[PDB]
Amino acid sequence: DAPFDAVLFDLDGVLVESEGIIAQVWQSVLAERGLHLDLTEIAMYFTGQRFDGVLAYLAQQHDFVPPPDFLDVLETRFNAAMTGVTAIEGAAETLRALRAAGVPFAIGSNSERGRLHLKLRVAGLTELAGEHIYDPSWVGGRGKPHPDLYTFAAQQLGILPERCVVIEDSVTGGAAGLAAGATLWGLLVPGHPHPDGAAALSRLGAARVLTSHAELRAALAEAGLLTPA
Ligand code: NA
Repeated sequence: DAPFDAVLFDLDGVLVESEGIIAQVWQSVLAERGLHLDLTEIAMYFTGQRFDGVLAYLAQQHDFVPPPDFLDVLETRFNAAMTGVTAIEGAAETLRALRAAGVPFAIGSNSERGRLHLKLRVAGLTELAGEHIYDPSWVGGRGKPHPDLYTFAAQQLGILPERCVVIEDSVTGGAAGLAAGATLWGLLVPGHPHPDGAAALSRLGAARVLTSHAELRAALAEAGLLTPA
Protein backbone atom coordinates (compact mmCIF):
# COMPACT_ATOMS: atom_id res chain seq x y z
CA ASP A 1 0.00 0.00 0.00
CA ALA A 2 1.92 3.03 -1.34
CA PRO A 3 -0.35 6.03 -0.89
CA PHE A 4 1.98 8.68 -2.37
CA ASP A 5 4.23 9.40 -5.31
CA ALA A 6 5.17 13.01 -4.48
CA VAL A 7 5.07 15.79 -1.94
CA LEU A 8 3.69 19.30 -2.51
CA PHE A 9 4.86 21.96 -0.03
CA ASP A 10 3.44 25.25 1.00
CA LEU A 11 6.13 27.95 1.44
CA ASP A 12 5.19 30.31 4.28
CA GLY A 13 5.04 28.69 7.67
CA VAL A 14 6.18 25.30 6.38
CA LEU A 15 9.56 25.98 4.66
CA VAL A 16 10.22 29.61 5.60
CA GLU A 17 9.29 31.85 8.52
CA SER A 18 7.92 35.29 7.67
CA GLU A 19 4.54 35.74 9.39
CA GLY A 20 6.42 36.12 12.71
CA ILE A 21 8.68 38.82 11.29
CA ILE A 22 5.79 40.81 9.83
CA ALA A 23 3.82 40.58 13.14
CA GLN A 24 6.84 42.02 14.92
CA VAL A 25 6.85 44.95 12.48
CA TRP A 26 3.12 45.72 13.08
CA GLN A 27 3.83 45.51 16.83
CA SER A 28 6.77 47.95 16.88
CA VAL A 29 5.21 50.43 14.47
CA LEU A 30 1.98 50.58 16.56
CA ALA A 31 3.81 50.57 19.90
CA GLU A 32 5.82 53.65 18.86
CA ARG A 33 2.49 55.35 18.16
CA GLY A 34 0.86 54.55 21.51
CA LEU A 35 -0.88 51.21 20.99
CA HIS A 36 0.53 48.06 22.59
CA LEU A 37 -0.74 44.73 21.19
CA ASP A 38 0.36 41.09 21.73
CA LEU A 39 2.09 39.32 18.85
CA THR A 40 -0.59 36.62 18.96
CA GLU A 41 -3.37 39.19 18.38
CA ILE A 42 -1.40 40.83 15.55
CA ALA A 43 -0.71 37.50 13.81
CA MET A 44 -4.28 36.34 14.22
CA TYR A 45 -6.02 39.47 12.91
CA PHE A 46 -3.56 41.47 10.79
CA THR A 47 -2.10 38.67 8.65
CA GLY A 48 -3.35 38.60 5.07
CA GLN A 49 -5.61 41.47 5.98
CA ARG A 50 -5.84 44.50 3.68
CA PHE A 51 -4.59 47.80 5.06
CA ASP A 52 -8.03 49.45 5.31
CA GLY A 53 -9.27 46.27 7.06
CA VAL A 54 -6.47 46.59 9.67
CA LEU A 55 -7.49 50.24 10.12
CA ALA A 56 -11.11 49.13 10.63
CA TYR A 57 -10.02 46.52 13.12
CA LEU A 58 -7.98 49.02 15.13
CA ALA A 59 -10.90 51.49 15.24
CA GLN A 60 -13.45 48.80 16.16
CA GLN A 61 -11.51 46.74 18.69
CA HIS A 62 -9.12 49.32 20.07
CA ASP A 63 -10.70 52.76 19.49
CA PHE A 64 -7.46 53.61 17.75
CA VAL A 65 -6.75 55.66 14.61
CA PRO A 66 -3.11 55.63 13.54
CA PRO A 67 -1.49 58.94 12.55
CA PRO A 68 -0.98 59.92 8.85
CA ASP A 69 2.61 58.56 8.55
CA PHE A 70 1.36 55.03 9.33
CA LEU A 71 1.29 53.72 5.75
CA ASP A 72 4.70 55.24 4.83
CA VAL A 73 6.58 53.92 7.87
CA LEU A 74 5.03 50.42 7.65
CA GLU A 75 6.03 49.88 4.03
CA THR A 76 9.52 51.10 4.84
CA ARG A 77 9.88 48.67 7.76
CA PHE A 78 8.15 45.80 5.97
CA ASN A 79 10.77 46.14 3.21
CA ALA A 80 13.78 46.25 5.50
CA ALA A 81 12.19 43.21 7.18
CA MET A 82 11.86 40.72 4.30
CA THR A 83 15.56 40.42 4.84
CA GLY A 84 15.23 38.56 8.09
CA VAL A 85 13.12 35.67 6.82
CA THR A 86 14.55 32.37 8.04
CA ALA A 87 14.19 28.71 7.28
CA ILE A 88 11.71 26.78 9.41
CA GLU A 89 13.60 24.43 11.79
CA GLY A 90 14.30 21.15 10.00
CA ALA A 91 12.91 22.21 6.59
CA ALA A 92 16.31 22.03 4.88
CA GLU A 93 16.71 18.52 6.35
CA THR A 94 13.37 17.39 4.96
CA LEU A 95 14.18 18.82 1.48
CA ARG A 96 17.62 17.16 1.62
CA ALA A 97 16.06 13.79 2.57
CA LEU A 98 13.48 13.85 -0.21
CA ARG A 99 16.18 14.75 -2.74
CA ALA A 100 18.48 11.87 -1.57
CA ALA A 101 15.55 9.50 -1.83
CA GLY A 102 14.60 10.68 -5.32
CA VAL A 103 11.07 11.69 -4.28
CA PRO A 104 9.54 14.31 -6.56
CA PHE A 105 8.35 17.48 -4.83
CA ALA A 106 7.12 20.96 -5.68
CA ILE A 107 6.47 24.24 -3.80
CA GLY A 108 3.19 26.13 -4.24
CA SER A 109 2.71 29.60 -2.74
CA ASN A 110 0.35 32.51 -3.14
CA SER A 111 3.33 34.93 -2.88
CA GLU A 112 4.15 37.12 -5.85
CA ARG A 113 6.90 35.41 -7.78
CA GLY A 114 9.74 37.77 -6.84
CA ARG A 115 8.83 37.63 -3.14
CA LEU A 116 8.56 33.85 -3.31
CA HIS A 117 12.10 33.51 -4.63
CA LEU A 118 13.43 36.23 -2.32
CA LYS A 119 12.18 34.28 0.71
CA LEU A 120 13.77 31.02 -0.46
CA ARG A 121 17.02 32.91 -1.09
CA VAL A 122 17.30 34.64 2.27
CA ALA A 123 16.25 31.49 4.12
CA GLY A 124 19.12 29.60 2.35
CA LEU A 125 16.80 27.10 0.64
CA THR A 126 17.19 28.06 -3.04
CA GLU A 127 19.38 25.11 -4.02
CA LEU A 128 17.41 22.58 -1.96
CA ALA A 129 14.02 23.87 -3.18
CA GLY A 130 14.81 22.83 -6.73
CA GLU A 131 13.10 23.77 -9.96
CA HIS A 132 9.38 23.17 -9.32
CA ILE A 133 8.43 26.42 -7.57
CA TYR A 134 5.02 27.81 -8.48
CA ASP A 135 3.20 31.03 -7.65
CA PRO A 136 -0.25 32.00 -8.99
CA SER A 137 1.14 33.65 -12.15
CA TRP A 138 1.54 30.12 -13.42
CA VAL A 139 -2.22 29.51 -13.21
CA GLY A 140 -3.62 32.86 -14.34
CA GLY A 141 -3.82 34.31 -10.89
CA ARG A 142 -6.14 31.58 -9.49
CA GLY A 143 -4.20 31.01 -6.30
CA LYS A 144 -5.10 29.11 -3.14
CA PRO A 145 -7.70 28.13 -2.01
CA HIS A 146 -8.48 27.26 -5.63
CA PRO A 147 -6.94 23.87 -6.48
CA ASP A 148 -5.28 25.26 -9.65
CA LEU A 149 -1.75 25.77 -8.24
CA TYR A 150 -1.49 22.23 -6.81
CA THR A 151 -3.16 20.62 -9.84
CA PHE A 152 -0.58 22.42 -11.98
CA ALA A 153 2.32 21.48 -9.67
CA ALA A 154 1.36 17.80 -9.77
CA GLN A 155 1.07 17.96 -13.57
CA GLN A 156 4.57 19.43 -13.82
CA LEU A 157 5.95 16.53 -11.72
CA GLY A 158 4.02 14.14 -13.98
CA ILE A 159 2.13 12.77 -10.97
CA LEU A 160 -1.62 12.45 -10.41
CA PRO A 161 -2.85 14.90 -7.71
CA GLU A 162 -4.68 12.07 -5.97
CA ARG A 163 -1.24 10.54 -5.48
CA CYS A 164 0.26 13.65 -3.80
CA VAL A 165 0.47 14.65 -0.17
CA VAL A 166 0.18 18.41 0.46
CA ILE A 167 1.98 19.89 3.47
CA GLU A 168 0.14 23.01 4.67
CA ASP A 169 -0.24 25.27 7.76
CA SER A 170 -3.50 27.06 6.82
CA VAL A 171 -7.05 26.29 5.82
CA THR A 172 -6.50 28.48 2.71
CA GLY A 173 -3.62 26.27 1.54
CA GLY A 174 -5.00 23.00 2.88
CA ALA A 175 -8.31 23.56 1.03
CA ALA A 176 -6.40 24.08 -2.22
CA GLY A 177 -4.63 20.69 -1.73
CA LEU A 178 -7.88 18.85 -0.90
CA ALA A 179 -9.83 20.49 -3.77
CA ALA A 180 -7.01 19.27 -6.09
CA GLY A 181 -7.73 15.70 -4.94
CA ALA A 182 -4.56 15.35 -2.86
CA THR A 183 -4.13 14.12 0.69
CA LEU A 184 -3.61 16.86 3.31
CA TRP A 185 -1.13 16.68 6.14
CA GLY A 186 -1.18 19.77 8.27
CA LEU A 187 2.15 20.97 9.63
CA LEU A 188 2.12 23.38 12.48
CA VAL A 189 5.66 23.88 13.82
CA PRO A 190 5.37 25.60 17.21
CA GLY A 191 7.00 28.94 17.98
CA HIS A 192 5.87 30.30 14.62
CA PRO A 193 2.49 31.85 13.83
CA HIS A 194 0.19 29.95 11.41
CA PRO A 195 -3.07 31.16 9.96
CA ASP A 196 -5.16 28.35 11.50
CA GLY A 197 -4.87 25.77 14.32
CA ALA A 198 -4.85 21.98 14.49
CA ALA A 199 -8.57 21.59 15.17
CA ALA A 200 -9.49 23.72 12.13
CA LEU A 201 -7.12 21.68 9.87
CA SER A 202 -8.46 18.35 11.16
CA ARG A 203 -12.08 19.45 10.72
CA LEU A 204 -11.21 20.69 7.22
CA GLY A 205 -10.05 17.18 6.42
CA ALA A 206 -6.31 16.88 7.17
CA ALA A 207 -5.43 13.15 7.41
CA ARG A 208 -3.04 14.17 10.15
CA VAL A 209 -1.62 17.26 11.80
CA LEU A 210 2.11 17.14 12.43
CA THR A 211 4.17 19.42 14.65
CA SER A 212 7.78 19.22 13.43
CA HIS A 213 9.83 18.44 10.34
CA ALA A 214 11.21 15.44 12.24
CA GLU A 215 7.63 14.18 12.62
CA LEU A 216 7.01 14.89 8.94
CA ARG A 217 9.99 12.78 7.84
CA ALA A 218 8.91 9.91 10.09
CA ALA A 219 5.41 10.04 8.55
CA LEU A 220 6.88 10.16 5.03
CA ALA A 221 8.91 7.03 5.90
CA GLU A 222 5.77 5.33 7.15
CA ALA A 223 4.23 6.15 3.77
CA GLY A 224 7.08 4.44 1.88
CA LEU A 225 8.72 7.60 0.61
CA LEU A 226 11.68 7.87 3.01
CA THR A 227 13.71 5.38 5.09
CA PRO A 228 12.49 5.07 8.71
CA ALA A 229 14.75 6.18 11.57
NA1 NA B 1 1.29 29.08 4.80
